[PDB]
Amino acid sequence: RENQVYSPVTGARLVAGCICLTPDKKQVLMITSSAHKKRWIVPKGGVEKDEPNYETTAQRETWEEAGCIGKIVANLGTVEDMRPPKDWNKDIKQFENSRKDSEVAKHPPRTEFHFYELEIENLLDKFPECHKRHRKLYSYTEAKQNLIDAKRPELLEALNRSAIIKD
Ligand SMILES: O=C(N[C@@H]1[C@@H](OP(=O)(O)O)[C@H](OP(=O)(O)O)[C@H](OP(=O)(O)O)[C@H](OP(=O)(O)O)[C@H]1OP(=O)(O)O)C(F)(F)P(=O)(O)O
Repeated sequence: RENQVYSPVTGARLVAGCICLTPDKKQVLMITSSAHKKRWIVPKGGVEKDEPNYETTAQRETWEEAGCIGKIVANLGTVEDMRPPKDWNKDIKQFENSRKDSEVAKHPPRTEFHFYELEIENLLDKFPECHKRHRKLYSYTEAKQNLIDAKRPELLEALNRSAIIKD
């Protein structure tokens, strides 16, 4: 349902999510993608027209997707989905090359993400996507591998800005 919010500049879809950390900050909560059952990502979703701030969207999506309750302790700023469009696959032009580097052909981001760090206060056995997804705690190293395996570097950037212990 086209009830979603878009950047008036880049036309990118506005999304908010949470890097949910344990009190000791050794672990982060990850959910499984709905589409790709074996891919581990973090809670996030489209801002809706009613929502007065990114924090609202973020805490709602952390409930709906992960049955997680906690307090936002930090704004992790923005990261972007810079994945090229679908039609890119079989186009005549695909890359733009410099004398000292190579890059993908210029395009607007799919998604603009506003991330917060949440400290987990409770996890509930029942939530709206109870049976549609799985959820579990992971150390930094496992989370990092999960997000590379999911092909979501931008979610790893958001994770890297968090106070999660990397040691
Ligand atoms: O399908 C896409 N993105 C969808 C998200 O998939 P992932 O972010 O997991 O890759 C999905 O997230 P989950 O269902 O796995 O949780 C949810 O994105 P969102 O939760 O960040 O909004 C959904 O949105 P909805 O289906 O509307 O909930 C998004 O696709 P669209 O938002 O429909 O474009 C894509 F970007 F077009 P693609 O390149 O992955 O094909």
